[PDB]
Amino acid sequence: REMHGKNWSKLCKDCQVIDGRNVTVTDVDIVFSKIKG
Amino acid sequence: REMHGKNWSKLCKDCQVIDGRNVTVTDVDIVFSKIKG
Amino acid sequence: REMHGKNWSKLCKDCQVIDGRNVTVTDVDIVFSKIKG
Amino acid sequence: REMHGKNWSKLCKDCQVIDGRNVTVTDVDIVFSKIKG
Amino acid sequence: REMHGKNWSKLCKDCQVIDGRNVTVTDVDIVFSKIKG
Amino acid sequence: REMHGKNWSKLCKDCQVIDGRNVTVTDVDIVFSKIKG
Repeated sequence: REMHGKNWSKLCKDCQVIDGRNVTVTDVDIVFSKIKG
Repeated sequence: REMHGKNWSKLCKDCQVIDGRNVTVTDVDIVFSKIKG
Repeated sequence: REMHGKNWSKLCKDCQVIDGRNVTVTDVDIVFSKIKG
Repeated sequence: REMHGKNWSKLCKDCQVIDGRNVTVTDVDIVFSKIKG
Repeated sequence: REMHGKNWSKLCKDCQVIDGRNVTVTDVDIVFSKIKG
Repeated sequence: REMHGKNWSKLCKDCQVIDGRNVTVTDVDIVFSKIKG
């Protein structure tokens, strides 16, 4: 709940990422899904 | 709930990202979905 | 709820992003969706 | 030297092609080059 | 030297192709080169 | 020198191809080269 990230960093919570230089997604139904109740 | 990110950083909460230099998405049904109740 | 991001940063909450230099999206049904109840 | 191609065809000589439905080229120096002497 | 290709065909000579539905080229120096003397 | 290819075919001579549905090329120096003398 207190995130402190200095030069050139990366942090997350509950995150979903596809980090990276050359990214390619093809021929997909769904990429990100969430549900609650 | 208190995020402190100095020069050249990245932080998130509940985030969903596709970070990156050359990004390509093709032939997709859905890319981001959320539901609550 | 208190986000403090100095020079050249990125932060978010509940965010959904497609950050990146060369971005291309093609032949898609939906890109961003949300629902509540 | 005599090419006869009926409905819905493709033919070539000395050809260089990038045929196709969804085409994407990115971050390239050269795509087509020829030299003679 | 006499090519006869009926409906829905493909033929070539000396050809160089990248046929196909979803085509992606990225981060390349050269894609097609020829030299003679 | 006489190529006869009916519906839904493929033929070539001296050809160089990358046929196929989902094609991806990445981080390449050269893809096609020829030399003569």
